[PDB]
Amino acid sequence: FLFHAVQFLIYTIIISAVGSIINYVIENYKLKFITPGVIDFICTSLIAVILTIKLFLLINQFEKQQIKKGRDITSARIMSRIIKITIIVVLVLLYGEHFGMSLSGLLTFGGIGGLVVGMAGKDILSNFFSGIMLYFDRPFSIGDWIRSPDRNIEGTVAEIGWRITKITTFDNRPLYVPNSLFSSISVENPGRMTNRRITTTIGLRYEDAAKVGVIVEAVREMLKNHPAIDQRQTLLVYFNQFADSSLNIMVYCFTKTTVWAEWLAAQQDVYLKIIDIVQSHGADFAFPSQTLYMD
Amino acid sequence: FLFHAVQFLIYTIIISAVGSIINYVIENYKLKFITPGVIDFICTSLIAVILTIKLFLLINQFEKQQIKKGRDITSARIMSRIIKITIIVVLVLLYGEHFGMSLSGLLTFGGIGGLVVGMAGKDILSNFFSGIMLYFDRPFSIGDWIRSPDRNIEGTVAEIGWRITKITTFDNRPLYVPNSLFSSISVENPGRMTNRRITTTIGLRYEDAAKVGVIVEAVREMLKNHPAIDQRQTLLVYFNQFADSSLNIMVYCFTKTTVWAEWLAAQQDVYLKIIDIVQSHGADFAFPSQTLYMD
Amino acid sequence: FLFHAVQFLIYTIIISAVGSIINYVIENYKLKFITPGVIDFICTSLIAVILTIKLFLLINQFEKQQIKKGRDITSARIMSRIIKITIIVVLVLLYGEHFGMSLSGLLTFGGIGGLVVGMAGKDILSNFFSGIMLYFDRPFSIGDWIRSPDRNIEGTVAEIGWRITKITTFDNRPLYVPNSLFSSISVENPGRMTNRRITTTIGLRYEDAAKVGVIVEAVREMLKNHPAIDQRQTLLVYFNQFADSSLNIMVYCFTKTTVWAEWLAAQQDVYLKIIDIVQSHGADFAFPSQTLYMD
Amino acid sequence: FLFHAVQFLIYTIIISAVGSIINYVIENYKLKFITPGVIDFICTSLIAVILTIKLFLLINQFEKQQIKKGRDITSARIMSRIIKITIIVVLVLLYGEHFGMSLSGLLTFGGIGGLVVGMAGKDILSNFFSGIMLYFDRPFSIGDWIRSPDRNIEGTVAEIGWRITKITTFDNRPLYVPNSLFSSISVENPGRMTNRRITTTIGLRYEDAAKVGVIVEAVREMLKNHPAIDQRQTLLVYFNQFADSSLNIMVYCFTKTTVWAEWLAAQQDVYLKIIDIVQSHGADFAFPSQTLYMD
Amino acid sequence: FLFHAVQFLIYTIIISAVGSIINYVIENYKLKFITPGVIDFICTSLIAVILTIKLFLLINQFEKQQIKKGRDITSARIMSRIIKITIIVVLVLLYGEHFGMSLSGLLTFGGIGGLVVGMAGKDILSNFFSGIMLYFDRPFSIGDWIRSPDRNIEGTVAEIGWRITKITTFDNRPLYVPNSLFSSISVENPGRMTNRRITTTIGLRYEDAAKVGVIVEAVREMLKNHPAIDQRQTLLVYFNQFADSSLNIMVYCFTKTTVWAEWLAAQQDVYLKIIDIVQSHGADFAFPSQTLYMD
Amino acid sequence: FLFHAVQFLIYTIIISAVGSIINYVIENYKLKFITPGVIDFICTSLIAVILTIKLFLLINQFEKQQIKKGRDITSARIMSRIIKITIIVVLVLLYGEHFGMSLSGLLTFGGIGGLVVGMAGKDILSNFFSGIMLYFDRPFSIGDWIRSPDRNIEGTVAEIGWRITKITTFDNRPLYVPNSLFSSISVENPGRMTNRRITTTIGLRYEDAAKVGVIVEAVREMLKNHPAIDQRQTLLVYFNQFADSSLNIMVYCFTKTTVWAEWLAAQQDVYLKIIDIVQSHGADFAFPSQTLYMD
Repeated sequence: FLFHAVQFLIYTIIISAVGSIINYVIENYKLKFITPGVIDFICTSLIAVILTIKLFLLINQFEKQQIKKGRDITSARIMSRIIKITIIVVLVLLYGEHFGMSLSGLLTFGGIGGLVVGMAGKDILSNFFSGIMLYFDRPFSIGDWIRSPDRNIEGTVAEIGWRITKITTFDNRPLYVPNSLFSSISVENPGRMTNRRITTTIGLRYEDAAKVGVIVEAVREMLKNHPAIDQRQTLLVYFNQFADSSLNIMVYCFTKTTVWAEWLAAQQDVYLKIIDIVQSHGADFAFPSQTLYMD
Repeated sequence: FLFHAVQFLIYTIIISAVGSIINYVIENYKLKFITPGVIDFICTSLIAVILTIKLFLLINQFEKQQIKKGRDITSARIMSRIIKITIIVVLVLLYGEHFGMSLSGLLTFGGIGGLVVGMAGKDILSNFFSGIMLYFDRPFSIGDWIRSPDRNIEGTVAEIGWRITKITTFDNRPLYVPNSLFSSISVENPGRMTNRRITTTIGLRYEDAAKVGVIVEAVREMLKNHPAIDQRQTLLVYFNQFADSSLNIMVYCFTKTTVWAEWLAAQQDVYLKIIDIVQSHGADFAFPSQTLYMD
Repeated sequence: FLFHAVQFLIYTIIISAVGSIINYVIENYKLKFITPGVIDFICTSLIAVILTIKLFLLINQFEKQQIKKGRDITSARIMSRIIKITIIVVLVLLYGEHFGMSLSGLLTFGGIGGLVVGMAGKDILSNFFSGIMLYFDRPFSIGDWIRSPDRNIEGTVAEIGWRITKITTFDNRPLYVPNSLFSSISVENPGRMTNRRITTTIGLRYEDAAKVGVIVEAVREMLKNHPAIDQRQTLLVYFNQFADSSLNIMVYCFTKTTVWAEWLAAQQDVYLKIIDIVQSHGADFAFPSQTLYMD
Repeated sequence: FLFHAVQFLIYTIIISAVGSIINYVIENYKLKFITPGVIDFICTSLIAVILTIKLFLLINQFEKQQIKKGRDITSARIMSRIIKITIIVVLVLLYGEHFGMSLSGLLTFGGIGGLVVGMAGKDILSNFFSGIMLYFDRPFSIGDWIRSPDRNIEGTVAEIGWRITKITTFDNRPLYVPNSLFSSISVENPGRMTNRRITTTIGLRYEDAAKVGVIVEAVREMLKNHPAIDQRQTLLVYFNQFADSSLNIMVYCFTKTTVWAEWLAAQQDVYLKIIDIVQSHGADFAFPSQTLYMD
Repeated sequence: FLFHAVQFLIYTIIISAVGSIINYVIENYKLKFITPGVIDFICTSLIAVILTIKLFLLINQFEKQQIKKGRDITSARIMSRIIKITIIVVLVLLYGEHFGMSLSGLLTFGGIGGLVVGMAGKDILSNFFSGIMLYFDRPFSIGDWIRSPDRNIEGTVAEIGWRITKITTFDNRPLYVPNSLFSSISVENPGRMTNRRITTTIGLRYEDAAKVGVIVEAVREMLKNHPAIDQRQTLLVYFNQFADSSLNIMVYCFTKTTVWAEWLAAQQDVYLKIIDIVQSHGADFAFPSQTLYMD
Repeated sequence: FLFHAVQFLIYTIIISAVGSIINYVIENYKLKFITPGVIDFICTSLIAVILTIKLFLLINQFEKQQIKKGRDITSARIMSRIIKITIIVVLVLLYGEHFGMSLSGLLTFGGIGGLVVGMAGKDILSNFFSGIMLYFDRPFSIGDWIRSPDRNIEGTVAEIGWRITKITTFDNRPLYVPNSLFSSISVENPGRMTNRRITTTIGLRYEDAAKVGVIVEAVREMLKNHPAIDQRQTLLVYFNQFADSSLNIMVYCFTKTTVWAEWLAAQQDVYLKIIDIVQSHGADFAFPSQTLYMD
């Protein structure tokens, strides 16, 4: 805090004054060896006390219930024990040359301990870094409907957090996705689509081949006069498949709107018109067929 | 413990006094070389003895049966041997320059040994860190029904531990899930859902197409008058699929309640009404169909 | 052993006496340079000899046949050669500066050799650490029937070892599972279940819809009067599926007992009662159905 | 900026002058110890202040809204706190030998922290490096239709960014692909194709074998006279499969054009001609067949 | 060898004598600087020559054909070149500061070269370590039939080597399994089974339900009187499944023997008795069934 | 370039002359401390300027448009900024002992920065190294048709680059394969085949068994007289399978040619001859069969 910053500045000024006083004492009349070690140790202890006071104030800050009241008594005690152990270990590690006769040994111990700690914390660190990356550059926005072809994250984005992203699925169920997933998979955004697509297949019986041609023309004509079909996009109607029991004609077009209900209504209208056209020309749809040889 | 802390403080004061006495002896009349090494070794031995006493008290604390009585005699002996070997190795490593004439060699040995130990313990460390993370930020709570699309962890959360999470499945069988899984997979929380979804498909016979339209209207009308259907959510009834042997009409709506029994009752009532409506208009459902050509 | 510990203590006392004698000789009248190198080398050789004697005694301990008699002659010779080579390499690396005038090269070689050895031994180290963890915290116990949805480890736990767990499968075949698997997969414990679950589906013919409703009621009534059904658990009987050739009614309940035979008997009794109820109301079960159009 | 560069050059000149003045003071009449440390500390503080001013100017540059206005107030505060902590930690670590009595300990701490940070940031770093590689050497270009057999990235390339690539799918939906994927998967570019391929199978009835031969010839003749078929490419028409209920004849050719509509039209024309040829010779297509033995 | 060991001991004694002579020369009248470098270099060269002689003797030992005659001439030449290069590189790196004026550079080069070499040799090292593990603790023995649910290693163990295990499959084909696989997969040992299991399902037609009950009883009675059935193991006969076209009755029992032939004979006898019992009560087995609706 | 090399040689000569002059000044009458630092700094600055001039000439070489004109203005600016930043960072790190008062701190900073950079660049480095390996030893050649059983890389090799390999697929579509894939997957080369294989199965009706034998003989005779069948390769015709509705006879032979068209023609001729032989002996092919039991 600001008071903590002022205390740290005062401690730094006091440390500088102590160093200057030690230098002056050495220059004029040195006592003990140089007696700089005692002053340095006192300054380090004062800095550690100031840091501990600032940490306690942060713990006793407006958060308060975050560790004290929100968590269970035993759980809070365990968490406090862990954080105290960690902070005292850090304080021992960073400045211990006065009390370290080994110097290199505890240095190596701290180094390899931090190494294993980092290798273990890799996943949480990756989630945090991916959260920062999403903060800076993100492919979506709140309220956008997104999905991925690699995983199952379909839904509408509801909230973006520091660790996980909350998405409202299509059955009104919250889903929490780790942020790191957004750095290794392809993300698709149907919420920013420009048109909806109508694709279908018409299966005609094998003895209607002589009609197939004209039928296709008729269908195309309808797709060129429907007011709900975008004429500037792809529009293909062709016979392109010998199916097992039928001849298949593809239908591939786009609608002018992107909203769900009118898209479905246009699809239904197109399907009904297709049925009427097919039945009007004397052809008919094909059920699965078989040839049976009886004894 | 508090007594252990007091003993450690007394040992630190004694070490400081020994260092001051060594400095005074050097200043006045030095003996041997400086004779600081004997005092430092004695202080280190005293600190090690105090630490061993504290560790024994912790072992002989109220836990007692945790290592002594709970485990088997041979298993307890093996565990005690392992922990003794580890603690003596640590004590040798951290402070051994007095007895180390190699310095570099044993420090390198300790470093690479800690390296392999950390690489091996990676999984347990990850589980512990994920447990801490779940303690701080977790997507669920005790009593919530959760599931994931990546793994099989379906059930209701019963307990959250330091290493694993205990979940009661839907067949009354406990399931233990490692904590690390919660840092790499998507977690869905149906227990926080707002509505239940009713989705179904009506398959009508092919020669019923001329009626399909009006039937859809009727169905929609019913879904607009049912008192158990949420009118503020999605409500879609459209014909949108040419199936192999039928025309498919989708039904997609939501219920006002989230409880299991009333949701199932509403679904059954809706299905019965749909059957009545379909049969009332002269149409009928379609079985799988085939066309047979006999010789 | 205790004799080995006494020998080590005597060697440490002798080393301390040798160091004190070297210091006294230096103080009074130094010979050669300090002649501390010869004394230190002799002390190191004595310590190495004591360690080798202790290792030989451990090899020649009550185990004896573990390496000597149990293994084959050539295999035992190879194992002894390997362990001797490793022991001498360790003795070289831990204390060699009296012979090392290269120091840096040999320490680098030892470090990177231990590094590759650690990466190679990773798997065995992980198994041992997981065994220790299972010793401290384990989700199961001897005699418990366990299974996992990720791997195939179904069976009853028979023994827990330092490296692997032995499980008796349901066809009376032992199965050995590495311990590390228990630190990365979800473990389910059906042996601690509280109730057994009865779930089934009744498929009625399509023209039986007018009866379906009342039939459901009847079934529910039976499930409310069966003395072998737990009335405090979930009990659902509803029509909730339009199948391909039938209407599906779900049945979902729990039994009071957990033993296999009575659970199966109760399931059979419930199934027979369901059949009787269904046939009594004039309905019938539905075979797979089809509609055939002949030429 | 240019002003920042001029300030840095002035600071470097001032540091050189301070070093020269310290050397001259030492040569003529040294004060304190050498009093070079104060000048070096002042120069370092000035350099740090200049760097902080340049960073603030960059933050307050034309971007402005990038961190200040574009992001949320709490999010912007968190980001500013994070970047401030990081930059002050960097300034502490790069030059701290004046204030570091331990030197080695903080060196090890910074090294291990940077190590874990790098292992965490691996993914973002890989994406950035793959973006650079795509900038230099890339297999596609803007507007090209691409696809991969390993993942689902089918679509037309729309934009290439520093981190992700934006591709317009065939249903007018944007898709964002991480750049790293382009360094480990095979990328196919149909947008640079030279011809379109027509492949199909003709299934004739089993008692039509006596005709099969001549039919093949006829088909080949047609494929040698169609003006839309590339005669310089592969052209194969052969009977090469005993199917379950038919004899299969392969058709394999290429079209002269690459555009979608004319390719589909040519395929339809070829299929109609094939049907006419097959029916003209007295043969017929084969439905799935079966032999039934009645009781 | 023993002669090599004697030569090494003589070389060590000579090196100690050379060091003592150098110390005496320095004490009495030093020549050149100390002239210890020439003596140390000569001792190192002698040690290297002795090691090379021992290595050549090992190469020219009773193995002989292992490298010389067994391998091809070009292959043997390549192998000898590789081993000589490695030997000379080791001799350079282990002790080279007399000729190394860089010291740090060559040690860094050796360290990172060993690092890459170890990372590459990881797999072979893992196989060797798993071989040692199997030597000490192994779940099977020679002649045991083993299998795994994770991989395909089914067969009878024939030989255990330092690197791989040779297993005779059930079609008399040798199979070589790397040892490392035995440290990460579950190993099942059917060769140590105690009983063989008989499991089957009886499918009765739907209109035999009124008989099902008594039929089950009859079957159970037979299973309680068969002399080849273990009465102390599990024995379950119940109706527990509504199949698509039948009612399913489970049969689950164990045989007293474990050998293949009598187990198969008992299974056949039980099946024949089951058929006789089923046909005696008027019921019959059910073929797949269907309901056909003709136009 | 050659001019750059001459400039570098001149700079090296100037640096040697400066060192000699500094040594001579120290020997005769030293100024300042030794005043060798200024000369070394000037030489380093001159070397850096020469290197920068050479780099600018390489940028302004015949490539020119590679960075300047080919890329977009903003993209080129970003790339130039990145490369300049990297160059200045390298120049700072390689020689900074004059300006480094910390020496070790920025040393570890650069070390761990290079560590993360290498871990990120791993993939591109692997692709480059695999390209070099393919340059030296490669299993294919330009124009060869290759495929793999692990991935989908089927096609004919068209170009081999430093990073990716361009392969023309069988539908005239280019495909770019990363080079690293060629170091971990099996590569098959059908372009170097020696013969084409004809394999098929003849399914005869069940009541044709009395003929099967002689039929096989007939078929074999034909395969021994066909001029397009390689008689020196495998030639097997045997009845070896009880199919569901037929008896299966295998046919397995090789053709003398490897070209596509003649291989297909020979296969068609063999199939027609097989049909004629089968129908000549009174047997017939078998459709899928079934037995129906009517009520």
